Amino acid sequence: AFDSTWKVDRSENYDKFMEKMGVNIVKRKLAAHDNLKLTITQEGNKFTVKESSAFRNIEVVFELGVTFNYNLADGTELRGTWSLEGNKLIGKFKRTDNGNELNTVREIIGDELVQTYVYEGVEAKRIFKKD
Repeated sequence: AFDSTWKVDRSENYDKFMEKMGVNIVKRKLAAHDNLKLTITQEGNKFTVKESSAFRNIEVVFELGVTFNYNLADGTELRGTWSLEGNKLIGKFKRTDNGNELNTVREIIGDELVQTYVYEGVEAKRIFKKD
């Protein structure tokens, strides 16, 4: 099926990681308690990845090997690509303030939508579940 509401189940080094997005303390004092999700809904070989948080709902559409903008609610810019291979996604992003890459990655296992993030270094993981 892989077309669903998902929502955050767990997260790990998620504040460590946000600290190292060069977010700032008080973002985190709510990231603490903001949570994160998807409404994912693939279509003809494409991905409507409606990704969202207490910060703000983001529509992140892509069709396969496509580049685009993404922006935090605080006031940050970030752009990235996505593509689909072996029923799992491989994505990548980059600040344009720092000037660094971030390396996201999505996958649907266990009727559960894992994600994982890498900021210059720092592997976070986040795991989601259906709804």
